[PDB]
Amino acid sequence: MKVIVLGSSHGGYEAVEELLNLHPDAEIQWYEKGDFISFCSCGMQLYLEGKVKDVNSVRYMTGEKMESRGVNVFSNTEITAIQPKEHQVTVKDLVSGEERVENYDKLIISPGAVPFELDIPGKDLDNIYLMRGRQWAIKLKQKTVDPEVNNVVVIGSGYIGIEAAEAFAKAGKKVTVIDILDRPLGVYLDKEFTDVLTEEMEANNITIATGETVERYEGDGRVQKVVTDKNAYDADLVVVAVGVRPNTAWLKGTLELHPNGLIKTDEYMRTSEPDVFAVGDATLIKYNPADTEVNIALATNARKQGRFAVKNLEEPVKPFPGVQGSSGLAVFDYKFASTGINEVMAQKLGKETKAVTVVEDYLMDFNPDKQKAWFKLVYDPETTQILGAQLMSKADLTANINAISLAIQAKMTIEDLAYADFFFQPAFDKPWNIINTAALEAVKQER
Ligand SMILES: Cc1cc2nc3c(=O)[nH]c(=O)nc-3n(C[C@H](O)[C@H](O)[C@H](O)COP(=O)(O)OP(=O)(O)OC[C@H]3O[C@@H](n4cnc5c(N)ncnc54)[C@H](O)[C@@H]3O)c2cc1C
Repeated sequence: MKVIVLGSSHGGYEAVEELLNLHPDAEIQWYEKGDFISFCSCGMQLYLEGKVKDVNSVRYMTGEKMESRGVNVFSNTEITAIQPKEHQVTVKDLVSGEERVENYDKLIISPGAVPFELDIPGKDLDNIYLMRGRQWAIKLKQKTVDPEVNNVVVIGSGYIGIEAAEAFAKAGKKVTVIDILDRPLGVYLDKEFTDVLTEEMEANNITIATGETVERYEGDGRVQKVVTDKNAYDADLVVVAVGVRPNTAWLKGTLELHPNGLIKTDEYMRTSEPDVFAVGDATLIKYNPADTEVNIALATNARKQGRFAVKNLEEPVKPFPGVQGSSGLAVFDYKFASTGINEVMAQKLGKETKAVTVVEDYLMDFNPDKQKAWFKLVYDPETTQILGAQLMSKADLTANINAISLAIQAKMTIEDLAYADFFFQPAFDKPWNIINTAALEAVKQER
């Protein structure tokens, strides 16, 4: 059985892992059009802030290691096209230019996504950078120590834009974050959380310009100004972190795609064509909080889908369990995590929700280490089932969101969580911990 896997990132990598323990017998070919196998863009912030010194160590696999395991790894080789009926792909060796046709029994593709660029006047003057991959990591890092870079503008105020803004603010640059949306990180957190984070970012000389449409980049050869509908901002460097586009234009006509370019797949990761499976950022995933499919471009999702494609390689025997959209990040001193439905998610899906927010010290009054923590519990107004939660503190309490993720999947209610058995010891928490306290408040709100 010959399986070809496209992509050495999170989705393609886990497919090769699961093939190795479920089908040791197979002839496995792993293709990667780039130069470097399994670079983790996840570690870009640690590298840009100097926590990791060697960019080449920000990876989780090497080709040599997989070859030792019997996998045929092909870096610098691109899969140019798929011929689904005759079960062939044409591949192009990018160093020699030679093209060849390769046959397969099963094909698992994890083609990913590409940074969305703004197509505006000035589109690419020099020093308009993107943030994905090893090459962009290296160039961004060189700009961190460049004395000519004083003002950097990042467009986009999501996860990636706020990581870039923090990295350049910590390198001593003046940062402006510009976005059409009204709150940074709105997709992940609600207003009571982003209000605290906005103050924290402004205390570290990041200006946040929300509700503005970028119209053109101005500059002579290299960028010098970013002008929006409302303002003009000096810029020595722009980091565009507006979003991501699925890498699927080459598949139009070969596989069925949604209007937005995402590949159509079912709960067994099968595409519209026999024996080709698709995984990762280029696909939708079952979202349990709202029982619908949503595109949630996270490493966790791609890795789980990759293993489920291999489990269903021969028979559609194992439907995907679904996910809650769990994410987490530290922004300067604050560590936050969220899962499930929040306000922006409820608006997009047309879902009605209720919520309680508790803001108090997470340790008992007599313990001098006590600090404030914010916890918001989102639940269904009719059934009182748990739909989502968001937590933030300067203390790391983020692992508690893992219990909420399971609670949503298990369809537990506010009453279940109010009396759920969580340990108490006064160096770690209160007798009713952060989850118990918010759920107890929700029970009182529904009495
Ligand atoms: C800055 C940054 C930070 C992030 N941090 C986190 C985080 O901390 N936590 C989290 O869960 N997620 C994080 N993510 C998201 C996560 O990285 C993605 O969800 C994940 O990488 C998607 O994996 P993928 O395999 O679907 O696609 P991609 O990562 O986009 O990889 C696709 C791979 O396949 C290759 N390829 C594409 N076409 C071809 C072809 N035709 N032939 C051969 N090879 C090809 C590409 O070169 C690429 O290497 C982050 C993303 C970024 C950009």
